Amino acid sequence: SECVLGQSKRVDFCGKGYHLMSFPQSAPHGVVFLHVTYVPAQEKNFTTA
Amino acid sequence: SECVLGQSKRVDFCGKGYHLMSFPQSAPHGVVFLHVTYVPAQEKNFTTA
Ligand SMILES: *[C@@H]1O[C@H](CO)[C@@H](O)[C@H](O)[C@H]1NC(C)=O
Ligand SMILES: *[C@@H]1O[C@H](CO)[C@@H](O)[C@H](O)[C@H]1NC(C)=O
Repeated sequence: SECVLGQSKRVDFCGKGYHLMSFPQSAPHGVVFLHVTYVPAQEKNFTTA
Repeated sequence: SECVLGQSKRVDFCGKGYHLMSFPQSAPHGVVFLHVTYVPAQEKNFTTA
């Protein structure tokens, strides 16, 4: 109800990272989710003020 | 603690729709809530870019 029908702001609830979407799948006495995420890749440090 | 004392961004937690407020009511061996919501009514389709 939280991940599939909306977007979740709870950290590390609908995937590791920043949550985007989700899809449910059926299973033999279970359910399987396919969480989508968003992970920064390349870092370049600077000087701030 | 979440619905009554504030506003919830969790989907389908304090009612079905966009949650606004809540009110608690007592009952024998239980509690009863009155969730207020906000639901769109009339649609109209357009063209977007
Ligand atoms: C960025 O970090 C590296 C080591 O982590 C350092 O050598 C470099 O000076 C840093 N960049 C700046 C602009 O100081
Ligand atoms: C809006 O939807 C109706 C039926 O779904 C369709 O007939 C109509 O063409 C749509 N609006 C526009 C501007 O196409």
